[PDB]
Amino acid sequence: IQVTQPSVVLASSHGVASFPCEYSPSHNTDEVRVTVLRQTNDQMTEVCATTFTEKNTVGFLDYPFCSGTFNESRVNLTIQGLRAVDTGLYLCKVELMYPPPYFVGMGNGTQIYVIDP
Amino acid sequence: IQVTQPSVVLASSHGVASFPCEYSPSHNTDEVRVTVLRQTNDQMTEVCATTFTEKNTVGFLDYPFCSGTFNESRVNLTIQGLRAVDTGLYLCKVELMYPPPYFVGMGNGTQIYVIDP
Ligand SMILES: [Cl-]
Ligand SMILES: [Cl-]
Repeated sequence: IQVTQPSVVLASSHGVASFPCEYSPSHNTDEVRVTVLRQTNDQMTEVCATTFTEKNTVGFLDYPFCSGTFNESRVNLTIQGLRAVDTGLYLCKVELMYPPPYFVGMGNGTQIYVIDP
Repeated sequence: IQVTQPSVVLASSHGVASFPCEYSPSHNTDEVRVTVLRQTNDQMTEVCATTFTEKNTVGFLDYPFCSGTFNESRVNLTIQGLRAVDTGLYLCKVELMYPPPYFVGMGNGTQIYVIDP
C-alpha cells in the first residue's frame, strides 16, 4: 500500500493550492475516502474529507474551501481560501473502501507555501 | 473583463500540473469555453479545450491528458502526461458563452516546470 503526494506546492496569489494524491495498489472499481490533514506540532487538524464512488465526479461538495475529482489511483485535490498563516504541511490520506481487501495509507505531506500575494 | 492564472506551477514527479484559471466579471449562470494554449517562439499550440455548462462538472472528457472542473469565476485545470521537455508557458483562455454579452479573455500564462525524476 502506498499513498504519495508532491513535496511542494506554491499556492496562487488568490490562495488556491491544487495537487494530486496518488495511491497503489489500484483497481478499476476503486471507491475511496480521502482526507486532508494539516500537520503541526505533534498533532493534525482535519481540513476536509470526502468519499468518491465514481470517476468524473466533483467531491468535497460540503466544504467551501476544498474541491476535487477522482479516477483510479489518483485524487486531484484543490484547497482554496488559503492565507499567509496557512502555509505548512498538508497530508493526504486515502482509504480504499471497495473492492476488498480494505486498506488505509497516508502520504508524507505536501508543503504548501502561500507566498505574499 | 480579465482572466488570471498562477505565475508558476511545479509539476508533480508523475508529470501532473494543476492550477486555477480565474475570470471576471462572473455570474451564477455562466457557461464557458476554456482553452489551454502552450506558448513558444511567437506562436501558440492548442493543448486542449472544453466547454462547461454547469458547475460541479468534470470537463475535457475527450482528452486523455487534460481534465478540469468549473464553478463561477474559476476553472480548475489539470494537465497530465507532462515530460521535462513540456516545461513551458501555458495560457488559459476563457470565453463567456452565456449570459450575454459575449466576452473572451486570456491570462498571461502559467510557467509549468517539469522534472520527471
Ligand atoms: Cl514536484
Ligand atoms: Cl500541480
